[PDB]
Amino acid sequence: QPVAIDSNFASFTYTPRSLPEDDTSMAILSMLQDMNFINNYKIDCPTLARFCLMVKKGYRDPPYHNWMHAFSVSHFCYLLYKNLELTNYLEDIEIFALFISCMCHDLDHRGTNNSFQVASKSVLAALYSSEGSVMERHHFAQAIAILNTHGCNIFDHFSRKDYQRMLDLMRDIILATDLAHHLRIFKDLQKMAEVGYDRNNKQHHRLLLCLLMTSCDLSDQTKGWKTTRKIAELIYKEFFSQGDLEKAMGNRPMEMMDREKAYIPELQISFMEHIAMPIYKLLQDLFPKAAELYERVASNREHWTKVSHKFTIRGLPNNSLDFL
Ligand SMILES: COc1cc(C(=O)N2CCC[C@H](c3ccnc4ncnn34)C2)cc(OC)c1OC
Ligand SMILES: [Mg+2]
Ligand SMILES: [Zn+2]
Repeated sequence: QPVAIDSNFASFTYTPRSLPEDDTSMAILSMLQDMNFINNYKIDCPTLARFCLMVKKGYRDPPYHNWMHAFSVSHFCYLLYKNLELTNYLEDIEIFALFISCMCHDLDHRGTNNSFQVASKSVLAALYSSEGSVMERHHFAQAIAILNTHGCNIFDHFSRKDYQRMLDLMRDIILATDLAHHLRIFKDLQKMAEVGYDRNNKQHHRLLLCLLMTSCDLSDQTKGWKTTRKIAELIYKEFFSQGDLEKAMGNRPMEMMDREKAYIPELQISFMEHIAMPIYKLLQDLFPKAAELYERVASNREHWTKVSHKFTIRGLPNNSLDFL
């Protein structure tokens, strides 16, 4: 199969979660073919196949941080290649690392965040806490463990030099999915939207790849409302289990993690306005064809305000007040 999968597939309006979970591995392959990476770097196919599937299995099934997330982040990366040029901004090998990274970026996520790993004193906190980005270093570790499983090393044929460059890229890109990181380099991304991008400046390449990894990581918000609301549910279900476990542990979770304080409308708005929209504003400034994505997140930002009134109980819940 080539992108025979759906007519909208290369479109920003297409929703990869619509794709049956059983057909996602194959869709990965179809995107690597259409961007022409498999013939570029002459990837061994049965090897790549095994890799794809070790990646898929490397994900667990919490509400949001699961394989269909990873698939869907990957899909958006593909859409950036189709709809933005990117090749005039980044070396092909960087775009291919961006896509493989997308696939691998939340591997073996346990449905909880970095501070919780530290709070609960998990094995992952012991390993990585002192360097930061606990989960993201673990995600990167898992990719590496897969690449060094027999028959899964999709780069075993790369030049020593090219293989090294794939490891650095994947590492840096996976690391950049920590939203803490993004928020730290936001002023650096801003300098690269005032002074303009410099195709020869290596730090601009590095910074651009981070912007687009995030852009992919948050790409559920660029779809229609139906999707945005469903994904909100999945996210808070996941966050509220974390809050619950933290109370049990005798700690106060963040407002957004605590199901007795979380006001979903405010939290979504704030996320849309101050995290997600400025990300796609920077994407638009760097790429004019990225404008619709900004407009799509702003639509969704305005639509939560259109529906927040609904979170105040007017009338009776159910027809009962026994909940007081
Ligand atoms: C640093 O500030 C925030 C971080 C996160 C977060 O941890 N996220 C990582 C897990 C997927 C989340 C996500 C992904 C896609 N769409 C999302 N909508 C709301 N959260 N959200 C973001 C969420 C926030 O609000 C919901 C934040 O401020 C309001
Ligand atoms: Mg992540
Ligand atoms: Zn992610």
